[PDB]
Amino acid sequence: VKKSVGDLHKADLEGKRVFVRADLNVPLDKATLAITDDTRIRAAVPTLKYLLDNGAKVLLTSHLGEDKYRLTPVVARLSELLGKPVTKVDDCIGPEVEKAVGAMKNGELLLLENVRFYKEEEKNEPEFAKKLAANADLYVNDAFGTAHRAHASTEGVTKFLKPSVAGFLLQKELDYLDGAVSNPKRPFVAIVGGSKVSSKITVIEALMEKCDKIIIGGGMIFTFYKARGLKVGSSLVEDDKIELAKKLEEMAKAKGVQLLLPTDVVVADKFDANANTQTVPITAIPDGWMGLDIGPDSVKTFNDALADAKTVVWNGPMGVFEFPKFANGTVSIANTLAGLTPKGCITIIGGGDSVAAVEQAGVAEKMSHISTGGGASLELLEGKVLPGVAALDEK
Repeated sequence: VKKSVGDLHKADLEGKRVFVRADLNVPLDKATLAITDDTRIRAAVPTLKYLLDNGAKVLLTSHLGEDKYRLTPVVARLSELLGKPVTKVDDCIGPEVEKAVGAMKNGELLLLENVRFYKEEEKNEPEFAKKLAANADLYVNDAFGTAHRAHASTEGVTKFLKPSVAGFLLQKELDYLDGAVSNPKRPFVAIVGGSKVSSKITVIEALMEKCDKIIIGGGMIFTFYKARGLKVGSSLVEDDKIELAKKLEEMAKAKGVQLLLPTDVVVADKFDANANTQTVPITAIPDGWMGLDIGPDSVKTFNDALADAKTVVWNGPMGVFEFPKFANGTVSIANTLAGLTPKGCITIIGGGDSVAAVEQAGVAEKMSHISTGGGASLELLEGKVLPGVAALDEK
């Protein structure tokens, strides 16, 4: 629905000054400022290489940090992964930018200083966005992780640049998180895990509009079980969400969604990787014990339910996978999805703990898509509209 940088050809790009908003906000080691994860930079280079190879003059902008950094720590890694030099400018507006842009040749890339040094950036003030656009001809948004904010560099500048299109990274995020979910190939199974059903309501509700089955895991199952009148030992529950838990089960049936909860759990006598454990049916949770993983019968049931899936969305671990005795639920599910991807199934991962889970489970490169922008991922999987995306041209 939104035009892409790929919809533009060399006539549109050669010799043009292209303002690019990228997500280069890579984690830094506090003492050395070395990059501990350059995934975001690597994800950013295909848009940049396409532009530079078509003769564009790229003006690249990003943030790095509520504490702000200059972009110095990323210049060298970006150039190495770009395969092209990178000229730094110590401002994102004004005569120094204008001078640097004037000296550029086709196929060169400029890196402007961190836009968030101006308070006008997060205020989305139009006169500042105007100054940002003053040395550009057109606009590419490749910063999905900030597309839910309305900032000058992510939204305000589009009012002064034509066309305004989505980069390749942003388009991929939309292709998987929006397209693949809204027009899904079936069977479409959603997997949602978490400690608290309160944190996962809207994503669960959003996914029930589209999916065939929902698998529910993690510590939040115990509020569902308490809502059935079952004992849940010392498992943490949200008593104020008990009625909500009943409504979700009802809503699933009304919409034709198979709701799957575990039938057995691994319980611990304390929240400890070294706890004593038992594996019990969910109807006989011992007093004073807490459920820290789904049990083997539930692992088998969930795997069977996934065995013919053509789309899977996974958000949230099945148990405390950081504890080896309680990891089998998450690791098994992670590796089931990893085996589905080569069979044609579309496997999509979202959430900070699910990405730490797929790393610990050794499947981090084995999925269709792992979302680079956490807070934007949830809001898109929520069905609300991102100001950064809405501002782009229609295809």
